[PDB]
Amino acid sequence: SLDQCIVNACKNSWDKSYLAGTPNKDNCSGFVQSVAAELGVPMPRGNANAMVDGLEQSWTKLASGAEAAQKAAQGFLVIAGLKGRTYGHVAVVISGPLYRQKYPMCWCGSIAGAVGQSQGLKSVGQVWNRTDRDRLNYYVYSLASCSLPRAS
Repeated sequence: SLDQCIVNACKNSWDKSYLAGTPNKDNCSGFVQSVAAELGVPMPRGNANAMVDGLEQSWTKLASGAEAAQKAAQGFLVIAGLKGRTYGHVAVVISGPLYRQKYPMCWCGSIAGAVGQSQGLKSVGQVWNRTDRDRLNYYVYSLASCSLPRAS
């Protein structure tokens, strides 16, 4: 349950517009920027390719989709990302069962529409094409953004 703050940030960010006039549900990078902003996590600016460039330079990379879900379950912000020839994609990994015992659940927006959108119910292995889903990078932030359970 330690990823609840991240899930809450995803829910809140879904209907926000990080770039004015562009719903985050239709903008993968904007969606992640709004989630990170609520959590107080500094992020690289720009589109998905630019965000992945920045994370590659500064964040720890996890070994697997399984490890990504595990870190999310400990309250860490974990971003799945992959650069593209014309457009990349980024998503927030959350705790939950692994699709095909490999691919974690995620939240993400996308200009592509429904295929690239997930409100926690699609895995990264269904959002990304079969030829991409084993090529994903999983970046984890250096501290856990989520908090202690309620004291009372």
